[PDB]
Amino acid sequence: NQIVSHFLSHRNVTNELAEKISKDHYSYKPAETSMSAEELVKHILTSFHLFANVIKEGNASPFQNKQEETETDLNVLAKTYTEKTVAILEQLTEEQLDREIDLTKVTGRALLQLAMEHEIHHKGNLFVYVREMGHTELPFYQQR
Amino acid sequence: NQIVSHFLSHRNVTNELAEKISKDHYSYKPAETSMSAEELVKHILTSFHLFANVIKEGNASPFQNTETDLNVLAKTYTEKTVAILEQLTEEQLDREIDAFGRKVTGRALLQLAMEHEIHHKGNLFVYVREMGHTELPFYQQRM
Ligand SMILES: [Cl-]
Repeated sequence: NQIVSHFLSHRNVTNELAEKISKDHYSYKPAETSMSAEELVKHILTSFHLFANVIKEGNASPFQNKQEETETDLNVLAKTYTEKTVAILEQLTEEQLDREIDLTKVTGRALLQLAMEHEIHHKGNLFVYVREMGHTELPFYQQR
Repeated sequence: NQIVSHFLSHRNVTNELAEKISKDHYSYKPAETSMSAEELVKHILTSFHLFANVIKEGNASPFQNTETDLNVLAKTYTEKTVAILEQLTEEQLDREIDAFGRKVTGRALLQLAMEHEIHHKGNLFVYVREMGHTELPFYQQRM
């Protein structure tokens, strides 16, 4: 499964970086107009999961799903959302990837690439956050 | 040409961010073990071009191969990369490039080059924001 594998290649690094964020650094912002460390991390987690459900349904209906996540521990959020996203990705068929999703139009495949680049972008942000928090021994940005 | 289009979609933003770096902030480092502002941008520019040449040649030979203004470097390297990517045929993309002990298709090397750009641009957004610039582009143009 190259979709799941390629996702985890990047998401495993995101999760490892999230672990290096102490609870005092949840609020940490590089600049005044920046997302806080935890806003950044949660956005990475929820955004990919939204996209994964849009490809799964083929609809824009998962935007209507207001999912009130009660958990605040970033590491638990990271683990839970990774498991939920993998479970969706594992089942995605070539039909679901090939078909057009009509959004207020994009193929499942093209939205997946968009989801992957969004992850990669924000993990790119996250590396500088974590480096500024005192950590100097950081993973390579992608696992093999 | 979706290869060139998709490249410029991100590279145009990288260049736009590099324009916001004054010559006083060339040496700027967010942390002690970070690349400077100019080291980050130069690396983005040279790394994509290197990969582009590897796909172009089908060899690891491009590994065997003066300007300091970051805006001129960005313009020059973008033009050189585009010219290489414009010429890439489906044959070059499909073929296995053989040094490394493994092997990779030109297509796979291109994605890897694209993700390296997106990653480092991800870094560069935080650098530039920290340097006082708050009105920043969306991370990709919709081309
Ligand atoms: Cl420092």
